[PDB]
Amino acid sequence: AAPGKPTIAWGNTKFAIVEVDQAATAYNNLVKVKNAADVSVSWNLWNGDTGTTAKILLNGKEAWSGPSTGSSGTANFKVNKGGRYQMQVALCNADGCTASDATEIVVADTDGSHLAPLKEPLLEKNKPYKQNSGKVVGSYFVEWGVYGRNFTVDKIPAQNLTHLLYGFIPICGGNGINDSLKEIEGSFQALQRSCQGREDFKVSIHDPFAALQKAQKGVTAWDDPYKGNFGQLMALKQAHPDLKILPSIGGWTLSDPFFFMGDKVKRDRFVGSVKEFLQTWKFFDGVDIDWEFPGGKGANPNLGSPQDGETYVLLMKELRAMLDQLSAETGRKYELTSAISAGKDKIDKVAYNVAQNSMDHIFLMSYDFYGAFDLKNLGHQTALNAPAWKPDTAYTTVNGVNALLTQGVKPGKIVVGTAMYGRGWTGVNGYQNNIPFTGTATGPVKGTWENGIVDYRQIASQFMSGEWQYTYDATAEAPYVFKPSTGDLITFDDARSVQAKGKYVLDKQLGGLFSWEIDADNGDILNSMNASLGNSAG
Ligand SMILES: CC(=O)N[C@H]1[C@H](O[C@H]2[C@H](O)[C@H]3N=C(C)S[C@H]3O[C@@H]2CO)O[C@H](CO)[C@@H](O)[C@@H]1O
Repeated sequence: AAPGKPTIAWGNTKFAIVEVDQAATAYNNLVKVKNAADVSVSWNLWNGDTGTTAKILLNGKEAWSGPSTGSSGTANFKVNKGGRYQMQVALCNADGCTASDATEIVVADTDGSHLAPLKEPLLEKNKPYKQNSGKVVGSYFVEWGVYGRNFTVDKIPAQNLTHLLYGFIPICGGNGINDSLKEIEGSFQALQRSCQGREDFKVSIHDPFAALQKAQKGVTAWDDPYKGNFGQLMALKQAHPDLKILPSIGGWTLSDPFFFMGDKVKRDRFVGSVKEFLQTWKFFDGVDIDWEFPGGKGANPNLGSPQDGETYVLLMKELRAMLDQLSAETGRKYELTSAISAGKDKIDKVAYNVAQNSMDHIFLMSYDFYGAFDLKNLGHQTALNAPAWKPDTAYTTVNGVNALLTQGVKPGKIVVGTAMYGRGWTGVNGYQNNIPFTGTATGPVKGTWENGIVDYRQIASQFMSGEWQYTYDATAEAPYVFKPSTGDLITFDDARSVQAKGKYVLDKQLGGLFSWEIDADNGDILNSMNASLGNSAG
């Protein structure tokens, strides 16, 4: 007689190759990379002979075997590839093998190979597009948007993007290194806790709870090895294998450490830590560098040096050489990109015609041209062109594109930015010829989340009725709303200015469009990016 049929013992079924320690706040303790998951299976034999060999099978294939020595047994073995496996215990003797019923086990890896695909329906006004224009359609998802903004990875209209940027991955450093974070309550202290025992100038995760642990759709079971934004991005990657998901390093409040990378010791340490970050988190497809800005004039008034352009070029070159190596080891295509000032004065601090040789795309931040940071000089915050009243306006999309083109940047590298938010002023007064921009303001407009800034969702839903005047400036390619009684003025992108930008990209053979930030759109802005770049509906 063959052995009796074993019964798998109840026990944990989810294991991880990269493990997240559930009680640690320092990135170095939080994340344990192993060569393989340590899997454990037990069984009982309730009827028959226990056989002479016990085997654990994963989809029929032996991962462990040993002597079958009693009515119950335990196998501890390593599994080096992620997935969901039909596991069985089989008991064998000379007369045959008898296999248990299959139990599914999870062997988690950060490519999301153990996860069901996160395929969610489009929400709000989002309509389906195919990505067939061959142009970039990008947007940023922000890590902290899962809190007050309540906008999670399952709400991303992912089929409508080619590029999804994760803002932001910080670089470790305390006093003197990340001083700009101190302007945000608790933010500098959160980074120091995350970076404790970790060298300055290495990357980390700013909010490991939101990134890895917060229950979210598809990752709510307590034993799920990855949860939060990363666990959902892994599952999104299963649903959208051609979507490029890039970690964005820097941004407004996390750019200070770039200013030190003229020291090759620090720069080498940074690049090596980026490599390790991509080996650890396999769902990411490259790296986006958002250094605001070489030369300074970013958040920190004390940083910026004439050397920064040279540092930037060297950095892009070294990141490229690291990515070409990773790409060789893995067989994957990795991308290197950068979000950059669209102001000619910042553009001319960098030789982009040299750095473009290392880079896949340049995200031109053709927005924030004007806003409540200047109450005196009012203007269109994200316009294509100068307006009729001031044809020599410095800060326009076209002036940034032409600055790059004049350096000798190739048109196909350049991705034009659109805003999914408005900036505005209150108390605008002293304007002439019915153009509020010719006046001056007394303060910022009341914002959705902070003063002077309104989600595109709120503009469309609250500010396109009642007393609000609406004008589309067809010279600048720029809409604006104005409430004269309070003097509230908001400058923003809408479906039409986005269509102008998209048409311009096609005419000038540029690379495509990107937007900041995805949670703020109701679908109008992203629908228009897709349509205007010539993506097919459906
Ligand atoms: C209006 C807003 O959302 N402000 C954010 C800020 O967003 C910057 C961003 O850092 C900069 N980087 C890009 C990439 S696009 C570009 O513009 C946006 C909007 O002006 O980000 C910081 C953190 O860097 C937040 O504190 C702030 O909420």
